[PDB]
Amino acid sequence: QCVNLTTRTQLPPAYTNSFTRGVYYPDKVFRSSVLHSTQDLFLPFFSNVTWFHAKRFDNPVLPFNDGVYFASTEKSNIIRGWIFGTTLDSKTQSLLIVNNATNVVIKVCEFQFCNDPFLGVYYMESEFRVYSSANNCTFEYVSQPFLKNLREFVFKNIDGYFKIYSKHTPINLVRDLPQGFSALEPLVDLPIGINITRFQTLLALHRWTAGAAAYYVGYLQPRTFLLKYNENGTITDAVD
Repeated sequence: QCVNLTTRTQLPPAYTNSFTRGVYYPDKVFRSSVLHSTQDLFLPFFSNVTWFHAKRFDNPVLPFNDGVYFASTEKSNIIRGWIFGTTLDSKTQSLLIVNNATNVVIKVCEFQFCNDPFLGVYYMESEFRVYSSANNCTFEYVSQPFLKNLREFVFKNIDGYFKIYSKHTPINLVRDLPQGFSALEPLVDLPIGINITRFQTLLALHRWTAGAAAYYVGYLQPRTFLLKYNENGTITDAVD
């Protein structure tokens, strides 16, 4: 494997604005209609969130500062997972997430991630061009797959736990993030306990066309929000 495609493309990043997005439930306790102020990692409102597009490749190693907010429209299922890790090489085991068509597999091993990892599709035949070798590891998780049907993901690595929050929303807006407030709900809390400082997304490439999609990467920062809870427990509004 390990085919290289990034010849010279070094276009400057395009910044959209994360108007009011990426606000999850930062607890496992149900709350009625009450004003509760939480002090946790959150994506600041109206922050400059980078805009990457499926076309022009755009699979850079993105720093995992304190947690990232991953939003992708991808009206066709082209996004396949993420390869969070510190070095993405030997001597440092890294976290890998992929869902094929009906099941998600999460592996944390000493992978040999290629310089341009991706997943091939043939008519849907899945081929792995992510890693060349994968051995000497302990963690293995499988469940229902995580995935214009906008979907947002927030990953955070705290106290040795890898926490994933997701919320799938159908949108009709043309290109950018929607206007409505949406509350993300956690999927899993994997006790991975590794050091994570960078990550990279995985696409589905045809035989090398890059389809037509885009993903949004914003970084969490420590902030104190005021979550407005509804009667059913849904966070209908929040302020910085």
